[PDB]
Amino acid sequence: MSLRVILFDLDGTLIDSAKDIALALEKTLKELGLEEYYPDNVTKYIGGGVRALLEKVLKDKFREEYVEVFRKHYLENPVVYTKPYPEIPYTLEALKSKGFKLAVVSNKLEELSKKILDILNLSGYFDLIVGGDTFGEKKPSPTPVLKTLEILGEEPEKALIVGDTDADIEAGKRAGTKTALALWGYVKLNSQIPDFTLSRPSDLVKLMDNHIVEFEG
Repeated sequence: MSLRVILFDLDGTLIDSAKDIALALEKTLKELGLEEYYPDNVTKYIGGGVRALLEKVLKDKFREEYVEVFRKHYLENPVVYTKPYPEIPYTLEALKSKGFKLAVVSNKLEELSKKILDILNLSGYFDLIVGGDTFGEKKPSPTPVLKTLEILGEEPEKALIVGDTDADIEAGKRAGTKTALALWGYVKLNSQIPDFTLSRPSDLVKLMDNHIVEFEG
């Protein structure tokens, strides 16, 4: 299978950010006096963006302006506990040296995505970092995948989308790309069937070693 470009979700795929999301949520509920809403398992709410997170956490108490509040607090501490998943740096290095173009596409705010990857020193691996706002937060799926690919000059059929959520896989399928599930992330059950299922990041590199995936000059 011949490919040229690999696009990664961020939270729960490249980075283990749940503790820093929890820290921002905490500061958010304190600001807003909504402490009793802090949930028992925050990682259950990670994946769909800050908006989806606050909507499931606050239910009837949700207000659109709270998104800005959360983001403000997350920006005051983008990296405290957050780290790349084990084998992430290794895996990016391997892919890039085989010649793949790499990009990040996620729901996280672009500014925050770039700040986090700078602090973790991963920015270098990526040809393009794309966040929920980059092409407009209101755009329907899979526009961000498509537009990222158009920027990179590459076709969908030559791209692989890696993410831990069924929504990542579903966007790959709408765009007509190949898809891979990242099982090391936050999602405990999945109903999408991707081309590939990865239990650890270095598994990407094994598929390359077996010529199961090859880089297309």
